[PDB]
Amino acid sequence: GLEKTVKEKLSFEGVGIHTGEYSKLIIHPEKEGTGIRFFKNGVYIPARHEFVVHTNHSTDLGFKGQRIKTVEHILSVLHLLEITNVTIEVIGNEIPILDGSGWEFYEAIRKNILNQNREIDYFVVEEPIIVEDEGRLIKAEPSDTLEVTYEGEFKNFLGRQKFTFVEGNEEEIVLARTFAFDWEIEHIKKVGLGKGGSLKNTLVLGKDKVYNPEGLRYENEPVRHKVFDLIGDLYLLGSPVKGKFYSFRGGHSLNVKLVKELAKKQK
Ligand SMILES: O=C(NO)C1(COc2ccc(C#Cc3ccc(CN4CCOCC4)cc3)cc2)CCOCC1
Ligand SMILES: [Cl-]
Ligand SMILES: [Zn+2]
Ligand SMILES: [Zn+2]
Repeated sequence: GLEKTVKEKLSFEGVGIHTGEYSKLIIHPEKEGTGIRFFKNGVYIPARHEFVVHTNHSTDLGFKGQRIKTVEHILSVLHLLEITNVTIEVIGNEIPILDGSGWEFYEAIRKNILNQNREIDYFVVEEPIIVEDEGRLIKAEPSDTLEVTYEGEFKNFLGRQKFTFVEGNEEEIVLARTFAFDWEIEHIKKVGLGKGGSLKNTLVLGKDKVYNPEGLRYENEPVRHKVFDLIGDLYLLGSPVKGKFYSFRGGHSLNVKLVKELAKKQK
């Protein structure tokens, strides 16, 4: 496909899930070859794995003393739409969580795409690889299309569930919301996270209960969301990705470990 930017500046705002602070984004058009980067307080932070500073409960980037939490949702949307050149100006410390999904970003960006004059140079997975950490595993292998499967093994009523994204099915994962288990909320608060989490932006589940009165958007909403997160973390390779991925219980730490191993192997 062609490299793409946005036709005009696009703004989003609201509370961040971890900081609980209100922040604002401005997405700016950029020329061919710029890449995806964030901008905060005069500093450009490329959306690349070298700038990862934290991976527990979100993927966060930093450079030169400026940090931005929770980049994975906006990056997943840009990856799915194949937007390749843009500056995400952040006024605040975190990307707004909005409803917990990528929907509002997706709908707004998709209607504002500007095709550019060069083709995309994809990051093409060249050979099979497996990364592992304490029972969690991710496998990547060659594919002409981006294909991503996540399999979860939940310790509640959901049990085992799997979901596969393929190209053309972006609408199947951009509405799946971030989620949390009630027995884990004390830990996330104790480590200074989840300050913006509420039933308005998170699907909260108990051992047997669904807290949200509106219920699940899909019976497998959590694994759809985990696929969505992994697609965002894969964009830290610095180019849209062609490969087939399978994650068993992966999280941001393992997603970034895979990205760094793929990047080292091919560059
Ligand atoms: O989406 C992701 N990363 O991209 C992941 C974000 O982690 C998180 C996402 C959300 C949270 C949270 C929260 C939270 C939500 C609601 C209340 C309010 N209470 C609910 C119980 O009743 C009383 C009122 C209180 C707290 C915590 C962590 C990390 C990877 O796993 C998927 C989720
Ligand atoms: Cl932690
Ligand atoms: Zn933790
Ligand atoms: Zn997420």
